[PDB]
Amino acid sequence: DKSNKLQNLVAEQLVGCGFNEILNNSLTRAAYYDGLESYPSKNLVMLLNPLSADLNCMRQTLLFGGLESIAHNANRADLKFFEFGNCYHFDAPYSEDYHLGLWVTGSNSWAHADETSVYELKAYVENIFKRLGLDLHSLVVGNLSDDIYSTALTVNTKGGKRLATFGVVTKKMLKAFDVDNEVYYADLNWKELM
Amino acid sequence: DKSNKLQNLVAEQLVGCGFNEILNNSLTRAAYYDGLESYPSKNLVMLLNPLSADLNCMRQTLLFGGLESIAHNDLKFFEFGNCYHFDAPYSEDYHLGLWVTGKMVSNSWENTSVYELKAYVENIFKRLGLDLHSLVVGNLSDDIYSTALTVNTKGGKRLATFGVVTKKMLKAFDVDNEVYYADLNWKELM
Amino acid sequence: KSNKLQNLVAEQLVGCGFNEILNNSLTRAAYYDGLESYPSKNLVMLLNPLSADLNCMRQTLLFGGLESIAHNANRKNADLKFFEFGNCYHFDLAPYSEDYHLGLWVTGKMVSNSWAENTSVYELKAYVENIFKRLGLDLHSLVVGNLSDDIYSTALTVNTKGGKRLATFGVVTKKMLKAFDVDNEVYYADLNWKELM
Amino acid sequence: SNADKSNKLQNLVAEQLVGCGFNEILNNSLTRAAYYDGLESYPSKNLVMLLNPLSADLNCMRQTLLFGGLESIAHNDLKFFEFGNCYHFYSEDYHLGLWVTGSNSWAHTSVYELKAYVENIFKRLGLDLHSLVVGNLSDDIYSTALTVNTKGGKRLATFGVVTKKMLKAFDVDNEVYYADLNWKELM
Ligand SMILES: [Mg+2]
Repeated sequence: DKSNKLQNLVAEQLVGCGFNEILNNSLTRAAYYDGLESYPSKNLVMLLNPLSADLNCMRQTLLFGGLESIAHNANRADLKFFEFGNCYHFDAPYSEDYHLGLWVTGSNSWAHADETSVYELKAYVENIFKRLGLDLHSLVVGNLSDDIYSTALTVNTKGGKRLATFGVVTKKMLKAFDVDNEVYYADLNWKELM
Repeated sequence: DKSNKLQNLVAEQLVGCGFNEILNNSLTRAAYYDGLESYPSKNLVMLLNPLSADLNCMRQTLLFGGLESIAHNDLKFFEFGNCYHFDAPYSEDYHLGLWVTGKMVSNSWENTSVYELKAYVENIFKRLGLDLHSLVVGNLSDDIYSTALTVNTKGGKRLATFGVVTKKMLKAFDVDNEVYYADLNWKELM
Repeated sequence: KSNKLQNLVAEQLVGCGFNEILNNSLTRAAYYDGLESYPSKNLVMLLNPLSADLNCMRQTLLFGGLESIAHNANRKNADLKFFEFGNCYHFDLAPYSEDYHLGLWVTGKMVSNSWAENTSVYELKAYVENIFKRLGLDLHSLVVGNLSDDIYSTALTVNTKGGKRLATFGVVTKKMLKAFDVDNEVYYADLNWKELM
Repeated sequence: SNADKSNKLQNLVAEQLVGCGFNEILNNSLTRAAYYDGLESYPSKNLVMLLNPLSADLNCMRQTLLFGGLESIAHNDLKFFEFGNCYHFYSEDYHLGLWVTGSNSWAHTSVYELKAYVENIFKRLGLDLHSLVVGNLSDDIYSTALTVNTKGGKRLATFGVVTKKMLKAFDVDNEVYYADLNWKELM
């Protein structure tokens, strides 16, 4: 109920900020994870006879679905998408966790150099954090450069639980998914924010 | 888009009728489907190395999760969730399930509870702006329901199924009260 | 104020599963042929009509909504619920006048000759009642009359004690659904918005 | 029998209320349709009307105990209660009504005392307080009120402050706090 009410509130808040809520399938492609360090293939919840099926595993991250939606969007530089959803993980060796993903897509002039950056995403994230009554001074923030992120921040409790990751998707990953304009991605560990 | 708002409107309406929302794992046990006809074992989306763990497949039906929840805890539960089907042989579909507990199972002296359950479903349909007159209602008793109604389009597409869960099924789940179960094919209703 | 209330009523209707529609004010004079409720002689005719289908300004919202229902046919199992705010025009120094209306259209069952309109007027009555409440209108001040004409098989009128029409709503005639290629029943309300202010 | 049980609990509650200073009142089941003219909460359309209603002062069955209690208040800090059948289109439902009438100096009236009496009735009846859903209400009867429902949504009680208008109609001054408990539903 706490989750459900707070999900509703976070959604209303994000829609009020011009976000669109998306829904992607939990069924996904194992190949997306081939070679990955942050979401390794060995931790995929694989399905039976996976050679004979295109969708052959359960998603370990929301990220790839979001990239598919962006790539497929008729209007694809002003996109703000969010998705609440279960992800799946193999080490009970199997686990199901609930995530909130955010996707924000993004001139010449001196006057208008102050506009599209990761910081607009960080603001969205902070505002979610404040709406959940998170103590901002408790947070331990670290740095990440990834197979998914060229740069990004990790956000942990003083106790060590991962609360969030957010940053700038590598251009390579964007090329892989047929997306041209910059993408800022946040993965919020929803259970840990209660 | 329209789905999200309606889910919310339906969740609120159900809470107002004293329902509590539940969330069950999409990972489940193939053994639940053993010898079922309505949700055949052969249509289960099994996991790779199914012997490696207790959880060994994706759910085909929301039903069993709800029975587990009833057997865990007069209950009224609802759940929005994906189910998974093996026929790209692997698909996912979105369902709304309702569980309503009734009287203790006894040998003492089902019609009237199906019609209480039907009232909740009607009110869901109205909230979805559905044309009640366009529906075709059928009778059903199977391995899931001793007594149930099916709701089809005039073309014969299934939109909902609801009724009384078999005593055998109740027994399989250590459930001691009668259970009234609805499964709404939510995507089909959009 | 009118603007504030229009927004409030729109939000309420959208909340109830309505979609707002917008239809052209330029329309077809032949729709009004032989009508008594909106007579052909009271139409505001164009000096330079574009065609037989575009030769006058609308006298009623009704017809545009029936066109919209016709164009919104679906294979889904859902009622269409539409509303529209718009001006209508009347010919009677200044013979041409305009007034502002809110129309509501709600579709029902497929037209059939099967056994079993009373319950339809009662369902539409609720949306109208809640609009009135939203406008702070005092229900017990209103006088409700019965009506049957070329538009409605069965209808209610809502009037002030003085006899001023505030709303009309009911079941659209079968003949009219047919003439518009609409194959579901239609419950239609016309609220005279300015009079509600 | 069920009626034997209702009778016993009715007596326990009546003794408890009397002990607390209430007087039991009894009013006619026959009433005036005029009372219900224009009401939303108890619609005129739902009265069990008697034949030739224009030719009888008392021309219908009561839907609510409220009006008889207001008549009783006029005719006498009062505390009144009444058990009695109500009628509407078909239902006969037994109800319990409670009426309580009501400084400004810092050292030293409201609905809170009425709530306490209601809560004490719920407890006498073994009703689990923690399963109850409370809502707000404002209408032609109450300027402010709480509604009390079961989890599933069945109305068990309504209690609050009667509108000054309603009280004006029955020649009643000051404040009246009124509770209507759906006795049948509490059995
Ligand atoms: Mg006392």
